[PDB]
Amino acid sequence: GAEIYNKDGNKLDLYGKIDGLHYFSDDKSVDGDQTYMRVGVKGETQINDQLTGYGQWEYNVQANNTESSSDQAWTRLAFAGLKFGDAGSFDYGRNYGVVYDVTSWTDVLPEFGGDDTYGSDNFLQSRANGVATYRNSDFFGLVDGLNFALQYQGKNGSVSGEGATNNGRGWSKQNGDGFGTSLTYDIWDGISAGFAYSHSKRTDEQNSVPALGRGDNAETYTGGLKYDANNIYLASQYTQTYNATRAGSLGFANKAQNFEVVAQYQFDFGLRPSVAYLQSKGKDLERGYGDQDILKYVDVGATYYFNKNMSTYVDYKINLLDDNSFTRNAGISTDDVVALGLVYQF
Amino acid sequence: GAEIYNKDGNKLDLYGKIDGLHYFSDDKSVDGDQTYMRVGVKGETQINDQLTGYGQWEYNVQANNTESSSDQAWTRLAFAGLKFGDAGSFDYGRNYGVVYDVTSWTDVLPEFGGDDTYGSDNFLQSRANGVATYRNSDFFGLVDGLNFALQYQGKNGSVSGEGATNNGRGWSKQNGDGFGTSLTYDIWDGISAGFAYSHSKRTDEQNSVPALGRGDNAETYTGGLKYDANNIYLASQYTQTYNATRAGSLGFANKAQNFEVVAQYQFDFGLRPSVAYLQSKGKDLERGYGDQDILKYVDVGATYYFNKNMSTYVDYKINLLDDNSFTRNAGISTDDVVALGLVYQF
Amino acid sequence: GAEIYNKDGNKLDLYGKIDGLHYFSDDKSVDGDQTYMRVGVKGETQINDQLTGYGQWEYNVQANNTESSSDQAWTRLAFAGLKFGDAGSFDYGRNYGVVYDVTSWTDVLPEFGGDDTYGSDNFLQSRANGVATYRNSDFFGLVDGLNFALQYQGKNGSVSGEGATNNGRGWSKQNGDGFGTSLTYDIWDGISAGFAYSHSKRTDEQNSVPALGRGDNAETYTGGLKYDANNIYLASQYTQTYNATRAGSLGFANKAQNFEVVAQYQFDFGLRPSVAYLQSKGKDLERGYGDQDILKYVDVGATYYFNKNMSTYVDYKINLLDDNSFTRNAGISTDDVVALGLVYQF
Ligand SMILES: CCCCCCCCOCCOCCOCCOCCO
Ligand SMILES: CCCCCCCCOCCOCCOCCOCCO
Ligand SMILES: CCCCCCCCOCCOCCOCCOCCO
Ligand SMILES: CCCCCCCCOCCOCCOCCOCCO
Ligand SMILES: [Li+]
Ligand SMILES: [Li+]
Ligand SMILES: [Li+]
Ligand SMILES: [Li+]
Ligand SMILES: [Li+]
Ligand SMILES: [Li+]
Repeated sequence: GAEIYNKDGNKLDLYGKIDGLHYFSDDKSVDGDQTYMRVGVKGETQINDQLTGYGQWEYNVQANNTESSSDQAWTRLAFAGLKFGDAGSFDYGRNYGVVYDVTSWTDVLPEFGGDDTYGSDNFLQSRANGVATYRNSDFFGLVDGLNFALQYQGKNGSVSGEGATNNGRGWSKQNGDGFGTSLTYDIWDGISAGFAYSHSKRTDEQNSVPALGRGDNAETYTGGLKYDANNIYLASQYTQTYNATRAGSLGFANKAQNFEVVAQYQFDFGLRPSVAYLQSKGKDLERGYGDQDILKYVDVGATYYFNKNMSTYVDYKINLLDDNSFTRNAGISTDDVVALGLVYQF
Repeated sequence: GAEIYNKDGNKLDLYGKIDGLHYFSDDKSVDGDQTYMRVGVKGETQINDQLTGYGQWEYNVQANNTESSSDQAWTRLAFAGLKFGDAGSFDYGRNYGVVYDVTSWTDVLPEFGGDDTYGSDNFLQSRANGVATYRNSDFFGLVDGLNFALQYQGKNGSVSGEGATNNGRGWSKQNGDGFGTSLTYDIWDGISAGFAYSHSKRTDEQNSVPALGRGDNAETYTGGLKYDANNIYLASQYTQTYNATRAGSLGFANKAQNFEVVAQYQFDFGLRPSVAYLQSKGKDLERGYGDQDILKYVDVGATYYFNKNMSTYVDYKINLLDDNSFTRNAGISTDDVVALGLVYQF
Repeated sequence: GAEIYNKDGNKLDLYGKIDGLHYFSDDKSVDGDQTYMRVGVKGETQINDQLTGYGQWEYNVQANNTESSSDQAWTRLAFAGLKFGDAGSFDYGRNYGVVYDVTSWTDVLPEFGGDDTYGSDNFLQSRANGVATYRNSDFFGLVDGLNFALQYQGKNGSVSGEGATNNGRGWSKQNGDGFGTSLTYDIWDGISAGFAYSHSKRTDEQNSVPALGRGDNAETYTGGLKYDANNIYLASQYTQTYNATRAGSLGFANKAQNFEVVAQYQFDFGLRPSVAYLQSKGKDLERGYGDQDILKYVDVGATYYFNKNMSTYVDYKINLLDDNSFTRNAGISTDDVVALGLVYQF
């Protein structure tokens, strides 16, 4: 970030990046120019000796389509909050679900990883609307690395009808009232463990419009491990979900088990190779689908950091999914992808 | 605002807010997450000892819907102008209609009020496209507190056809050529009186597409009073309109009588309780409607200012409208609403 | 540009403008309020004493329509690059096609000139998606004033089908693989000559959907001249195209000859009168059209610069086109336009 303002107890940072990015793939919905930029503002005000006020907004602006194209920009984050010394912080708005406090440990690939085809707004697993989040860092300032979070999310319902809210959306991004919690900590120097749990009510449209997934509650359980020392980064996460993992355009998996593992090495001159394996296995799917792989790929790439403001990267998604009636009907890509990027960050 | 640049006669103020907001209501089109942010710039250049140039842009970015939702950001203001000593200022672009010079005195509620009796792009009552505005403060420097404005707005017509302009829109936001004037007198520190007038040609689509309201011209007459001293804020405004006030989706009221009154108290410790009453009465409505209430509510709330950069509020709109064929057919909300907000300001 | 950050080798410049603009014309698709603003950022990081990293984003935000109107903002530019001593620079993203390195010399009118009705995304003639651009200044430092560029653009295909890419668009803005080069030389102080060439594959939809133009490839050849000294600015460019110039909504011209010439004078007190002639003539058009003028007008205007941050202008497009079957079927405006603008710049 770049501090652009600091007067009379208020500071503002401007941050973002411009990513000149191209994908090469046989999947025509992914192949081609993917250039985009992100811009954001982070503010913080000293209210009193212990109390601070803050705000953050992060905007994504696509630059890979024409000036006559639609829906090219969107808000990723927008929240306001208060932090009281070591007692913790509280913020509300569009923010990350606390499941990401642990699953973010494997979200370190040069380009790929993280969100799936539909994106965020997947209960408390990624960026979400209307989350109230309490966080406590370093256990009231006493235990370095021991962090916890408690989160609540209000219902974001249908566009119209009895299940509507003002900010309605399609079944794949709807949610009822929900809660989540996360706890991360260091076992040893450079070694961390983390746990996250979430439970949300599902909506009537989620239980009637798509063909797959039925249940009143969406739940996730995650465990994660991280090694970050001696220029080596190792991370793994395992998540078991119930009615919460999308099965592409078909609905939700009644049960799913997601596993991700990554190994990276940082050379002092800037080069950072990366190798990872990601899989999401769906269980008990309806319509005779039974058990199906939803995601399965090995990732190999590298980022070269010129400095903190400039980098270049390559990433190879080695797609291990077979083409079958599930991947075709769900619209899940089975093709490999190569990404090439040049990034200026502020 | 936050001044981020001030060099070689030019200065730029970056301003905005991030409002973590939630509405509680039985009306499902209102209920839920309402988080949004505003961001703008105010620029000013000293051309010479007597001449200053200026520009302002204000953007609204909703953050309560998904990253794949449409139409989540829009420009509220965008205008450039010149100010010449005591001779006044002139600006053109998207800016407030001069009726708001007086009705803004009651637009001070913690959350509600504002675009209720006179919504956006509603002739010269609120923000408007293509307004050319001449303003004069302290009557050419000769009468302290005496301000006046003269404004002209060119036609903003239909999307296609004989009534079109490049920037066409639907009947509810159209206008023909029009003008407005306002005069406000700050007679003494904290005591003010104001008058505003507007007259616009109506369009052919406004006299055909909506179910209600017919006439060649839209006219408004406003009177206002404001007391702001001794930690107390009192204000009232009365506006009588002809073919200018919207009757929801039904069209325009042939005549309307709009009234707003507010009383607030500012405690030194930061709390600002507020009580208000707002009403808009439609008269001589066609199709058997006769006289109907378009808007009617008591507002009770409070804002707590932590400092100049952070605040929190609660607002309770006690909706006095009843569900009837007019409110149903016009799409006017008759339910109560509670708003809870946490705002970071810059 | 306004430098809002300069610390540790990283520099950020915020730039843009707010243009309070109104057009007066008998053409209802152009007549009326045209207010808009531009905002951008130019960032540069010193990686080492010879290598620099950079990025630029330019955003256009229309402010002439309502807050409920769609598609009012878009990215004009977004690219990241590396610049290394005399070896040159390389950038990738949304950037100008290298034909603009020479045609930009006539794109200096108060308001008119530049892009036509469809706008940019016209092979390498204007702003384009997915362009990889190599530039070299002063021929590796060996020939002062001799610059060149080499550019590649990957396919930007259809929305769906065999010829699709992720960022698909309509035939008017598609392209296959393309290459461009430019070369400019300052013969003497203030006198330059330039040449540019582009060759792009045309897509199957371009060769099947539109009424006019058929060919495997789009090709352009440009020569230009500029005099910029003694407060005088004269420039001209001639471009010959094959299957590259849009014939309005009808398609592309099998052959076209474009010519633009401009003359301006800068008075020390701020006034800058301007006169220009612009023509685009389609040759070998199918369906009995034969030779037709696609664009033909004289431009007379003036800009008054109060200083570097504030200006006002009047521009008069004297449209020499006649209403015929070609202009009617192609949707080409044949009407005169007068533009009046008041601009604040940062
Ligand atoms: C705020 C204080 C509480 C902090 C959170 C406590 C721990 C949250 O529980 C997380 C549950 O994680 C279980 C991990 O299991 C991974 C796979 O589980 C298989 C399903 O049983
Ligand atoms: C079908 C509805 C009735 C149409 C009658 C048209 C008469 C137009 O009169 C315009 C002038 O009257 C203005 C009256 O304003 C009185 C209130 O002024 C408020 C200022 O504080
Ligand atoms: C002379 C100036 C007097 C100022 C009047 C102050 C008005 C007092 O307002 C009380 C504020 O209390 C806010 C209560 O909001 C409750 C919302 O709760 C929702 C209930 O469902
Ligand atoms: C010394 C003045 C040069 C700039 C004057 C521009 C106006 C004269 O242009 C005449 C028409 O030329 C059309 C453009 O053709 C350029 C051909 O390129 C040849 C480069 O030597
Ligand atoms: Li289930
Ligand atoms: Li595959
Ligand atoms: Li009427
Ligand atoms: Li009610
Ligand atoms: Li051709
Ligand atoms: Li014409």
